Amino acid sequence: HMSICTSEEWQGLMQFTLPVRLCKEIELFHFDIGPFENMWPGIFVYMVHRSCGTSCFELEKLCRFIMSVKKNYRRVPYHNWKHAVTVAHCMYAILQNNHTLFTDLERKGLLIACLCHDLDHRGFSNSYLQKFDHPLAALYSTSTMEQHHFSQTVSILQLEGHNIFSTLSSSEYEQVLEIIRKAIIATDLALYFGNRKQLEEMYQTGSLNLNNQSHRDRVIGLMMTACDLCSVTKLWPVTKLTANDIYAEFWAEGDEMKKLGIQPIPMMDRDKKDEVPQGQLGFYNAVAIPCYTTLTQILPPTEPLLKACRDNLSQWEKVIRGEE
Ligand SMILES: Nc1ncnc2c1ncn2[C@@H]1O[C@H](COP(=O)(O)O)[C@@H](O)[C@H]1O
Ligand SMILES: [Mg+2]
Ligand SMILES: [Zn+2]
Repeated sequence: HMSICTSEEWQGLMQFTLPVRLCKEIELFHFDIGPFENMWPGIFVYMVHRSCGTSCFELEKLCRFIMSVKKNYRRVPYHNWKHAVTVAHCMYAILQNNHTLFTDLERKGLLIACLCHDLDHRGFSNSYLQKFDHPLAALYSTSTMEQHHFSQTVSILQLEGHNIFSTLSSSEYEQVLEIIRKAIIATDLALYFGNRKQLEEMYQTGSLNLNNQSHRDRVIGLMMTACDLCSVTKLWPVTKLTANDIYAEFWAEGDEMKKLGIQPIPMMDRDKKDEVPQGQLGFYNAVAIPCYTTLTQILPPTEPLLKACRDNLSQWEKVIRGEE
């Protein structure tokens, strides 16, 4: 059921060399992978090697894994291969700036979780799957697509020669799979609201303790949200272009809803594009800004993400004022 990369594909990745000039740029939060499509798999290999070490994973297995993951992302407008690498890069930047706060197991687990977090996404939301009783909603009662993304991740690891984690001891192996599962489930925005509120409180009252596993899990969860939404932390033109892709998917879902006789929310109605600017303002105020605000409080080095988010909020406000 899973697609598998070809030998030419993973061998080509093995020989890939990343232009010296990009090595420097990849360390920055605002880096946009957009103009280097042929290099995306190589960029991920580079980040893994820099954060986890060149011998962390058997190179051959890592290349097979990466190219098969790419092949299992669909050709949809937004939840695609580009998105996966973009989210993984934001995680890389967060980890590089807060390196020793995380174990080697967590770093390899999180970079992989980010690359795989939207595996096999079809362009339809949990809202849609549950409203229309898709088989996946029956199998996974909550965080439907996310539970599916994790299942897809495990399925790729099970492909012959694709298990990059097999060299871990049995206890570390079970630990990394759990790190990956929790990280992917955390990408369900529905869970973000409660997670952020809890973390904000733990931080404000001084009870937040990274030696407390449940606390670590929550911090990692907020990091996942931050990486998943990072298009809002890029330079304005990049942020705006990505929003076009996000809405292309929203509109397609809303079209299907109308076919089933249900009026979609304005955000998914292609006949209500005039409401987009206000919709974005709402998303930034209710989701993005608070996310990066709390993340910066817990991990000070991530402040550039919050500053960039605030800048884009201002841009959407300019659009609303007719200054576009
Ligand atoms: N700028 C945005 N405006 C509205 N919704 C967004 C925006 N960026 C991300 N999202 C939502 O956040 C979700 C993140 O979860 P996912 O990308 O599926 O892991 C996306 O599926 C979108 O539904
Ligand atoms: Mg997702
Ligand atoms: Zn995503």
